[PDB]
Amino acid sequence: DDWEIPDGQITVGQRIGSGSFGTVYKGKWHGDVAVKMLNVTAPTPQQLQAFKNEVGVLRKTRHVNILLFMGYSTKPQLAIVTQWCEGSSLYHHLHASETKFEMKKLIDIARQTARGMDYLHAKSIIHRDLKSNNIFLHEDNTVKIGDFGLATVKSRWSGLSGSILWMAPEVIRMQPYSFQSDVYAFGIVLYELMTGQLPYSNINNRDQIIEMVGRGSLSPDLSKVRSNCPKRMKRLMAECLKKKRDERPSFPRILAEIEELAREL
Amino acid sequence: DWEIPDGQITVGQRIGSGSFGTVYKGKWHGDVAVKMLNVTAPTPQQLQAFKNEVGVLRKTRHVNILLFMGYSTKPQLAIVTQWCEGSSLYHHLHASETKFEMKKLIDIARQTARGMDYLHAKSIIHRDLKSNNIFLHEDNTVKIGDFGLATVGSILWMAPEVIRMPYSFQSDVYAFGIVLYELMTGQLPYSNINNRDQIIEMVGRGSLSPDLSKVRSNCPKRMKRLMAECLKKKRDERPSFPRILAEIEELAREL
Ligand SMILES: Cc1ccc(NC(=O)c2ccnc(C(F)(F)F)c2)cc1-c1cc(OCCO)nc(N2CCOCC2)c1
Ligand SMILES: Cc1ccc(NC(=O)c2ccnc(C(F)(F)F)c2)cc1-c1cc(OCCO)nc(N2CCOCC2)c1
Repeated sequence: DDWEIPDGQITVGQRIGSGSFGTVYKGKWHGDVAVKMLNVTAPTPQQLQAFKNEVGVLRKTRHVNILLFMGYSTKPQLAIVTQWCEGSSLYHHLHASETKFEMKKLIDIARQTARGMDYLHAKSIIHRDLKSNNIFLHEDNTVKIGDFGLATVKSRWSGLSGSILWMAPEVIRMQPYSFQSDVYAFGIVLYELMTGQLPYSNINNRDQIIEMVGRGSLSPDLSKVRSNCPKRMKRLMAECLKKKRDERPSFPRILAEIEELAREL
Repeated sequence: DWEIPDGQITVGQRIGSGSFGTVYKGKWHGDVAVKMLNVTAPTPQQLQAFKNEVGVLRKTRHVNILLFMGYSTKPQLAIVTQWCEGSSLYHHLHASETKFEMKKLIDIARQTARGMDYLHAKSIIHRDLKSNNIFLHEDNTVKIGDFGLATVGSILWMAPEVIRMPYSFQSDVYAFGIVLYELMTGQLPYSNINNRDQIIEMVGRGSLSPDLSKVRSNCPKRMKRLMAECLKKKRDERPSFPRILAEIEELAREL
């Protein structure tokens, strides 16, 4: 129950990515690990509470498709240790490296993602930021879901531009995060896999997306799916992207639908 | 708080049975491996052995240890872990005649050293480290666990003090040396000993030791040295897993 890692055991190695609130390094601790530490030693209360929360939901997860939480360190800096994964994100595969997956591989990635998301909702955990950049393809094969954003955490008076494409219309309106908003973002991930594209490719700017999607005048073009896309996947995709929250399926039914389709090959 | 309520796990195909428990393939947010007691009314030894098993598994979070996922208390005492595809290192090395590259053999030893170095840091003695409990998940990554089912077969990895009858971190290191022997020679130790009663007796008296010369010709010189150190007859002459892992990781980066 004590996943604290004493000072001096982790060798902080090469630096791999940083933003505001923390920097992530590759590390050595009984093998290869990924370490995320706060840049400072005197953390603000909001920074400290985000540390408690992140650990609090990570120590609640034990699943092959969730990034393996391994421990935390509080001295000299607040740090979080996870397993090290080789490869790149689904987003990098689909939209940067032009990686061509066979349809059998695309459905399998969707199935593993559905397993991890079905697990998170069973543990009463809303992901809040499910996008193809936070679906890691461990060794280009197994899915590891996490929150790889080094995003700036809320202050005492804050009330995204790389997550607008996966935001449900009610999240955009902000009048918000639920199991159904996670389901919507999953449908956009389904869209990426089945179409090979990001939604709203014919929309020049992001401000038009925010207002138009939030007002119901914009929806992803479902007609862009590849021809070898399974017919029952086109429907489940549209079911996840329904405008109203209480009409999109829950992940149990989502996973079962996809597990069936996989057995049909 | 890892309890899984009754009725959520779908028990599928049976994978193996013993005198007291059986393990099945299952469906619970994906594929899971479930091991259950055959009976419903468990004895104090069964209830407490169940607690101990869960108690040492819920302290493990490492890529090279079998991922503990949960347990259930109704109607049967069950323990749920991830499902791994493939077969054990023992099956690869001695039944399927799988030819691993020398680079891949050093990799398997390195991952195994990572899993054992992690277990010892958590103050956990394995007591049964053998090539049959080293699962090669998807023919690549190592998963160390206890895949043995008791039926009312681990002599080759027993230190002379364990055979004498005992278990410590150092005896776990010895079994690692025998696992190292398997990888570097492709054979089990004492291939030329007809019966096991002779192995138990001669190894316990120090008159029998693994033939280290049967190592493959391309075995790294420093792997020979580290193998013989892990198999040292005196307990306090065997290295600890921190120094073992560091040696293998250097060797692997040296290629
Ligand atoms: C280090 C770290 C600690 C905690 C967390 N926190 C979560 O994952 C999280 C937060 C909230 N909720 C959830 C939920 F899943 F439970 F919802 C999960 C992430 C990292 C981390 C960051 C990052 O940034 C670099 C991106 O390349 N790269 C990586 N690696 C790069 C590739 O090889 C290895 C992994 C690891
Ligand atoms: C089901 C189960 C529950 C608990 C446990 N508990 C430990 O492993 C354990 C306990 C204490 N300490 C450690 C340490 F490693 F951390 F020390 C590990 C094991 C199983 C289990 C049994 C087994 O029987 C083998 C059938 O061939 N096959 C598998 N599957 C083989 C095929 O694919 C997936 C895995 C899983």
